[PDB]
Order: sequence, then structure tokens, then C-alpha cells
Amino acid sequence: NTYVTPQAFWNLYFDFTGDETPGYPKGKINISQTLFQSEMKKNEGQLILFINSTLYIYNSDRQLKLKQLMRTAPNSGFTEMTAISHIGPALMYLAKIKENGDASWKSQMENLLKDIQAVKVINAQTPNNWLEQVNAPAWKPHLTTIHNMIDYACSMAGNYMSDVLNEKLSFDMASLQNDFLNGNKTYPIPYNNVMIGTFMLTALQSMDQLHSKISQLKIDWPHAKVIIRFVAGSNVSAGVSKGSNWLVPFVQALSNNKLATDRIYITPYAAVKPSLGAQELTQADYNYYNNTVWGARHNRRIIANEVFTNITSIFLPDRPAIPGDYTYSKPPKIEDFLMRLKFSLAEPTEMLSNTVGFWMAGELAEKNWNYNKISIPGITTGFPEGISTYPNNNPVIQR
Amino acid sequence: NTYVTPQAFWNLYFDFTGDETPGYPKGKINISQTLFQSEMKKAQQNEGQLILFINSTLYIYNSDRQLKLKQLMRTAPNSGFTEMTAISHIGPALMYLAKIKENGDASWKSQMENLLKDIQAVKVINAQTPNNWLEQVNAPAWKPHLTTIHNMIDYACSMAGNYMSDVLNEKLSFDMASLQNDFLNGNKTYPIPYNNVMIGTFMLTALQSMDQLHSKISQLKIDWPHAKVIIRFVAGSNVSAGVSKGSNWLVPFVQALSNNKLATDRIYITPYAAVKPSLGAQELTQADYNYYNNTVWGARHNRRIIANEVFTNITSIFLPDRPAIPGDYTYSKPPKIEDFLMRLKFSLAEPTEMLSNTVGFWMAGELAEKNWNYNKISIPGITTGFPEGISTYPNNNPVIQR
Ligand SMILES: [Cl-]
Ligand SMILES: [Cl-]
Ligand SMILES: [Cl-]
Repeated sequence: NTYVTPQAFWNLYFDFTGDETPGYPKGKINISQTLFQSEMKKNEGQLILFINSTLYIYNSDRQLKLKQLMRTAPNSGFTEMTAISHIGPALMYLAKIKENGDASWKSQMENLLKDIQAVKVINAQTPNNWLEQVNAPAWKPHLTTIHNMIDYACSMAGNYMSDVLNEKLSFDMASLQNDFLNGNKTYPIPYNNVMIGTFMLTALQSMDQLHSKISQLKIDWPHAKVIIRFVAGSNVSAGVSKGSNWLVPFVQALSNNKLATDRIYITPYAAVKPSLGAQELTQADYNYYNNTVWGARHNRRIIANEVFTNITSIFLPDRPAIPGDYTYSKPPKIEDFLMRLKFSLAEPTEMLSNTVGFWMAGELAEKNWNYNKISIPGITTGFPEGISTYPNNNPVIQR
Repeated sequence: NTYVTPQAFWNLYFDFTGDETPGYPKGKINISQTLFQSEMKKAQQNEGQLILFINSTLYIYNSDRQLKLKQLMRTAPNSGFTEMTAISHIGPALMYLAKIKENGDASWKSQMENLLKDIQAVKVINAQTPNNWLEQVNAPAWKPHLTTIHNMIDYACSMAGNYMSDVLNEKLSFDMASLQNDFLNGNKTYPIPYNNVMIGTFMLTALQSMDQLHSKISQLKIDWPHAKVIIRFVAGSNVSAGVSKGSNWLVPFVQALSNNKLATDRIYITPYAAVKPSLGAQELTQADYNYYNNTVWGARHNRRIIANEVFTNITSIFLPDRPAIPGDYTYSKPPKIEDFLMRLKFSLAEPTEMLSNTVGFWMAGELAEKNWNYNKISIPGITTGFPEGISTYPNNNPVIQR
């Protein structure tokens, strides 16, 4: 076919849109561009940008106020906390490896037990205990509990693995759940509680570090502009909707609910501009995020509602309240977070941090970031009836 | 701080995960890797076609990394897209001009003068005979309604043109409210609302785009139960839309193509997937193929399998899809034009939505019901939805008086 679109059609097309497309006529200012420039002419806020793994905060004068990496610090206690948490999933994986008839489960569990014994010893080191050296102010009220818990965890998991390898217990998905994950006569606090406790401390550390930094900027929250284009490493399908990104309730918490949720836009296809991260954003890069990205989403919402008043408005629901959410259950159950962990792993839309992210953001908001008043499931709450905290003197690992 | 994580903790950490992370000890086989290895003796394989909606184009690649199909789902050159979208966009353009005026920017007058000039040029080119653009464009799905389509663009130009003329000649007021009452809802001279032109034009755009793909994909041998669908589709500058299945009509459209033989869990919306260099080439590089097939598609699918097969002691959660709303095929068996207007308002206000969601969900369902036979389908804003007393768009429409 030799058919060619008449020029009159392109001229009319380019009158409203196409300004970012190659082929757009050089020199033209279309109706969309006029709109995002008219808004500027006739108290402008901060630009909060979660782009990839970094946070960027820029003021009205295009000056950098904060550049923070969302990546976990080497002195945060993340690796330490996560290593203990992962003992549950590791044992689950080993039960599956056994079911598939792969004998490597025995050698992997032997090494896992050996490495847990080395952790028990290092955790018991005094003075200059690793826990006293970690940068986590929010944990300070519970340092003794955190110590006893890692000790309890190593003792429980170690002696459980020992019993499996010495054939005192059976090994399968069912046995693992009843003999270890749910607890036993010697170790009555379920390992399920240790998994949730450790995750919770990791969420609390991450959120406390961010609140400490963002608080010192004295942001005028009612006028803030929030852009979320956050990528969780290789999870290219997660946190692209507000119900599946705990950064949304977390930012609300930071603002003390003074920032309207409609001022928060998840823009996964927004460009990563060249001057992003510089002390000064270029006017072109600033106008891009402020007007082209944030402004366009905000203006469309206003124009549609102000012009189409004769057309009935549709409202779609948010995702339902599910286990792990702050409001779902009070007090929360440990099983609630286990359910959320499974859901977060299976669902492409979810991040593993959603397991506790939504809960901890709500708790910190409710308790106004006061460490002495917050409850931490798996650390301060969720103990079996009759138990108040993790025991101090725990049996040695018998190999 | 001089703090160093104790080695015992790293050793324990690396026993289960970290195999993809830099810093992972050379030679180690962790528990995740053993599970992966053991499951392979018994996960995701190499067979099945890669169906990739990346930016504006659909790419289909076979197991042998060979290109089977490359089609633009929007902005296809000389396809009726630009022509039809240009007319659809007159409504939003005028809405934007009303806001520019409210903000006290006088540039609305010069932008409207030019908009009116360009609508007059389109009216004339649309009236050309013989060799009318509509008779030349490869749009076989439109063939049953060519006369109606012609009269509608003529009507649209005449209505919008004379409306803008009246505003600039101060015969009418111009604001959000006035625009709705005097133009979008219709007027004494032009009784068919411009709202109907917006639905009609959007409908034809959806129909053309979906028909062109069906014609191309039909000629291919696709093993739908084993297909691997990746959606990283971007509706131009709308950087926040179609990032969830309920806000992307490509999801039901692909289900329709598969004749519901493709499982919805095999469809992943991956907005952060990279646009690889050999994408669009006759042959995808082994690195680029392994990226989309294993790094992108495979990992999402493997995590469903790991959760269900390994976390069997944890109760599963089910979340329903979004409810049916006006503009969905499943919503109203005979659809009302009011439904599409409601969906147009919703699509334009909500950052999660694309304007193509106004009709996309409906047209995918209608086409599927009639087994893609466009001679059997009804088209709201073209064949139906006219004000009481009107059957179609008028033929002789007043000239644009500047
Ligand atoms: Cl980054
Ligand atoms: Cl539908
Ligand atoms: Cl009708």
C-alpha cells in the first residue's frame, strides 16, 4: 500500500499531543505544553522522587535536599537479622529437596547446622557484642530481647536439625511444621515468631533511618509532590500500584497524614533524567518531573472532574484488607504475616517487604515514631499463652 | 562507623540465598540452588512462544529466537490511528484550553485560533473526492461503515469549528461549564453530542488496532497454553497507566486471541523490564532471549511455583479482580452510550487509566463474542447511541465560518 496519512491530520494531531515523540515538529508548542507552563505562571512544594533504588528530594529552587540509597547499609543489622529469619524457608526448601529424592538435603542441613552453631557463639560474645555496634536506634529498647531471641533461635534450629540428622525425628513438610515451625515441648515459642520478629526489626530499622533523614528537611507536606518509580532489584513487576507498595502508606506516615494521597503518583515509565542526583536539577529535568510527570497526572484529575460534571462518577475499590495490613487484625497474629509472606512471594505485583511493610508503617504512624511505645510482633508480642519473652539461658547445640 | 558484620552471619546468610548478589562466595551451592537443581531432575522450560508488548509494539519470538510477528498496537503509520486520534483529541484539547484560560494565560486564544484553522483543513481533506483518505487506508473492519465514518468526521469538524469560532467571536462564553453545556453535550445546531464523536472515534481506533493484529496473528501457529506473555506497554506520555491487569485492555484482548486457552497467570505486567538491543531484530541474541524468557518471565513464574509447592503449610490468600464497571463488555449486555461517557471521565481523571480503556475492554469482548467478524459487531458512537429522533450523523454539515 502507497497510502500516506494527509498532513492536515498530523497538524491537528500535533496540536494537542506528540511533543515527546520523534517526528514532532521542531518549534511547536502544543496545547498539553501550554497547560503545563500556564500552571507555572499563575507556595510551590518539594519534589520527592523514588527513582529505581534511590530517593531524591529537590526544593522549588531545583536544589538537592537529600540523596538516599534505599539499598540496606552494611551496619544496619539487615544481613544478621535476615540470616536468622531465612532458617525457616531454608528448612522448607530442604524438606522439598528430600521429597524430590535429592540426597544433597543431608549435606546442606549439616552445613546449615554447623553455621548456626558458629552464629550462636558469636551472638554470645561480650563485651563489644555485634548488636551493640549496629546502627539501629529504634532497637535500643529491645536489645536484650533481640540477643535472647537469636540465642533461642540458634538453640532451637540447631537441636532440631541435630535430631533430624541423628534420626530422632522424621523429616517432611508436615513433620517440619509440627516439630519445629509451630514449636515443640523444649522450645515452646514457634520458629514462625522468630521469622516474623527478625523481618519486623529489619522494616523498623529501614523506616527509622528514613524518618530520621526526611524529618530534618522540614518539608511543607500539604504542598509536596511525590513520584514513585521504585524498582526492587530484579522484581520488574512489583510495587507498581499503591496497594502493592508500602512506600505509599510510609510517605503518608512521614507527612503525619497532612499529605493528600492524590498527590502521590506511581509513574513506572517516567524517564531517568541526566541531572538526577546532581546538586542542581536542570530546568528541563525539573520541568519534566514537576510539570510533565507530576503536573499532567494532577491536572487531568482536576480537568475531568471540573468539565464532566454531568457524567456520573465511577469509583473503583482499593484492594481488600488482608493479613499483614495494619488495620486487618488487632492484635495481629504471627500467622497473619506468614500468610502475607506466601502471598508477597507468589504474586508478581508484590514485594517480599510487603509482608511487614504495611503493618510497621501503620504502627510507626499510630505511635508517632516513639520507639518506647511501639509493639513489634515476634519481639514484644505474639508469645504463646504463659510466655512473655524469649528465654535467656538456652541449651547448647548437641551435634 | 568501623562496624563489620561477623563472618558467621554472612556464612549463614549465603547458606540459603544471595547466589545472584555480587559478594556471593565463589564455588558455593546454596539451598535455593539445590532446590532449583533437584526440581530440574523432576520450574520453567525453553519451549513456548514469547509474546512481548513492549512500548507500542507487539513482538512474537519462537524458541529458536526467531521473529514471527512485529506489529504496532498504537501509532501504526498511515493506519487510520493519527486520523482518528486527531478527531478524538478535540474534546481534551478544548478542556485544556478552558483550564489555560482559568489560569489567566492568554495563549489559549492563539492556540484555539490555530486549532480551528487545522480543523478547517481536516474538514476539507476529509471531503476530498475521488481518492478519499478513507477509501485508501487499509482498514477492512471499517468498510461496512465508511459512509457513516465520513459524515461523522465532517459533522465533528463542522461542530468543533463553528463552536471555536463562536467562542473567539464572543457569541458564547468559554469555561469548563460552558464547554460541557455548549459543545460536549451538544447544542441546537449540532444535536449529536461531541461526547458521542469521542466514543465513536475511540471505538474505531480500538477496532482497527485489534483487527490488524488478529489478521497477522491468525496466520501464526501459536501454542497458547504454553505462551509466555510480557506486558511493558506505554501509552505515549501516560507514564502511570496500564500497569495493572484491570487497567490494561491488552490482558482481556490476549485472552480473546487465545480463545481462553491461555492461563491468566502466564501474563505478567513487567513495567521495569529492560528494552534490550536486539528487540525487533529477525533474531534475538541468546543474552536478550534469556533475559525476557528466564530473567523476566521465568522468575515471576518460578516464584508462584516456589510459594505453592514449598509454603504448603501456610494458608493461601485470594484477591478478586476489579468489579465490572460501565464500559466493560461483561457489564451491560446491550451497552448504553452513557456507560462509555462514564468510563471516558474515569479514564481521563485516573492516573492508572489510559484513554483507550474507555472502549478497549468493550471492543475486545464484542470482537471475541462475534469471533472477530466485524460485519456482525455493533459500534457505540457509530451504529448506535444517537439522541432520540436521530439515526446517524448528518451528511450536509455547515461550513466552518471564521
Ligand atoms: Cl539507582
Ligand atoms: Cl470486559
Ligand atoms: Cl441509537
